[PDB]
Amino acid sequence: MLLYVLIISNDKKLIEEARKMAEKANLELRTVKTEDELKKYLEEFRKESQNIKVLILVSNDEELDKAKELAQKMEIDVRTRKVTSPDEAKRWIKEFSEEGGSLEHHHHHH
Repeated sequence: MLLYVLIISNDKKLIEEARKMAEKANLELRTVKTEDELKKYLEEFRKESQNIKVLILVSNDEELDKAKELAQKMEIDVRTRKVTSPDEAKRWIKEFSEEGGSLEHHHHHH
């Protein structure tokens, strides 16, 4: 199973804390800025869409809803979680590693 983590955040400290956990868990974490970059990484993951799961950690509800929409349009198997603190971002990366991504598809009726 291919486990990828994307992170939409401007806070360097939140990004670094999350990215440390990713390297320690051996998960491919990629730092996302804009919709251009979120889609640009989704483009990349299409070529190897075979038992693949992405975890997008955003800062605001703005990027939360944005990255959900982008993920569903690409139909890539993604969990979009919002974090207001680095420890929360680090938690979701730990759990996404241990479970190998659980179900987590509470709403797919779009």
